[PDB]
Amino acid sequence: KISPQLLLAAHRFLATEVSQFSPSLISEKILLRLLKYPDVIQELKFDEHNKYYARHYLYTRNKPADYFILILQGKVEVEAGKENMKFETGAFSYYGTMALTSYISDFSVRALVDLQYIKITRQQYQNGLLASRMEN
Repeated sequence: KISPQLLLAAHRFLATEVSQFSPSLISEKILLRLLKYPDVIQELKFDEHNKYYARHYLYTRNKPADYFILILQGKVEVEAGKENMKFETGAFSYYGTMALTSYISDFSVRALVDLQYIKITRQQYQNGLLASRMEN
């Protein structure tokens, strides 16, 4: 289970250091409502026997994805490139930011270790923006 300190810090960092989620674009109370919505936080269990599997890919190469994810915990790698280069990244690295706007994914995000991430859909994002336009 994710601790409240991690969730709140993810709210802070996500609000300030990410373009689409800035408090002017989406109000703070409604960002918390969007994070608190069910299925926004998802946990993945790593299978050691089958390291490469369809479940381990959070983003698949050249296939569509409509949502933005910010990784709170675990270790992950990105396989994207023309040469198929691979980089290792860790907690609080966000992927799929412009997929929220009105997306074939060139980047491949695969789970290296047990990770805990948040998934924010384009529908959730735009609807949350509309609710943010409500006085708040």
